[PDB]
Amino acid sequence: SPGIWQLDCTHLEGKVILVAVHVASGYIEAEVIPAETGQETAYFLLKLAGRWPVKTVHTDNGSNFTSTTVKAACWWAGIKQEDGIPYNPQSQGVIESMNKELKKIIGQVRDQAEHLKTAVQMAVFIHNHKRKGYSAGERIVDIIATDIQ
Amino acid sequence: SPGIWQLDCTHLEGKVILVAVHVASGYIEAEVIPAETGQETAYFLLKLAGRWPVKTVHTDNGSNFTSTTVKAACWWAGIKQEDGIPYNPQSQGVIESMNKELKKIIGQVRDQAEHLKTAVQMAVFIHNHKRKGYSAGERIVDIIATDIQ
Ligand SMILES: CN(Cc1ccccc1C(=O)NCc1ccco1)Cc1ccc2c(c1C(=O)O)OC[C@H](CCC(=O)O)O2
Ligand SMILES: CN(Cc1ccccc1C(=O)NCc1ccco1)Cc1ccc2c(c1C(=O)O)OC[C@H](CCC(=O)O)O2
Ligand SMILES: [Cl-]
Ligand SMILES: [Cl-]
Repeated sequence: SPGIWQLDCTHLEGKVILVAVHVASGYIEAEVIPAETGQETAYFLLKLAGRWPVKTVHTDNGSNFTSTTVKAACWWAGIKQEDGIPYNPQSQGVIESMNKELKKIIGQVRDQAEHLKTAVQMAVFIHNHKRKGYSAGERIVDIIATDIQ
Repeated sequence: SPGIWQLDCTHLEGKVILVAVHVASGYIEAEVIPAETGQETAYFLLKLAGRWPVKTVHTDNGSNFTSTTVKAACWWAGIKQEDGIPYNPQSQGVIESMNKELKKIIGQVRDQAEHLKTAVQMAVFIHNHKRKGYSAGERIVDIIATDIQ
């Protein structure tokens, strides 16, 4: 579980917010893209895997699962590309709740930036630093350090 | 120590590569931008600070030190903005060598992507995973985890 991430795509303001969640910690990375293509998703994963030890990614839909560009990025970065089928039905709910929380935070910061991308990074910061007590950013570091040790 | 980062700007293919180095570990984050403006630097720091516990940033030049947009991002993210004067003369050398290493890696991957941005992310990945023994990505996690405990 230290290496398991889940992709998630949500929409706001006619744009797409692509999110990666570290399953065990709830820590997130996100970016704003005009639309979700295999190429965008591939690039996002390359970025993520250079920053954290990404072992497995549960893809957000069947098009990204199928995408040869996404498969090429996962090959390149040594990531096991998996489906995102919620065999544990609780997964759907957690993701839904996370998207609603993220959108809430984006609304709370929306007037502090002209561009949606800025508001999204502000939301990422707030989400990752929120003590719920440890923050998600604290949990991910502890989890991975324990793994190295 | 666990919270100090150094900004660094280097050029390739008529584009700018903006880099943040975690001083204690040598772990890096980087992005390709058309030119180094206060706004680009501010957005980059916002991204970085949402992902790692950024306490202090040594800015890469006086323009980014002066930039009110950069100061506004440092205020927003709770970062102490500092100069990057190399009071320790070893700093210039270390940065220079890192830029040289990064450009070498980018050359080694350059034909595996059409776009420079992709090559740069591949280079970040290789740099952060390289065992020197531990990798920089291992070092940063251990340093921050030790700090949390
Ligand atoms: C499609 N490309 C195929 C290619 C072209 C030439 C040489 C090798 C390859 C190859 O298959 N390499 C191995 C591989 C695939 C994925 C990771 O490694 C790779 C690629 C992917 C995503 C991108 C890219 C690029 C690029 O070519 O630079 O460019 C930036 C873009 C930004 C996001 C957006 O704009 O959608 O995301
Ligand atoms: C300049 N802006 C001032 C502003 C405009 C409107 C409302 C509030 C503010 C304000 O001062 N907010 C507090 C603050 C400043 C920095 C961090 O928080 C903030 C901003 C900065 C960098 C960016 C931005 C934006 C943006 O407005 O969205 O947009 C994307 C861009 C991408 C990189 C590139 O294209 O250069 O980087
Ligand atoms: Cl964090
Ligand atoms: Cl890594």
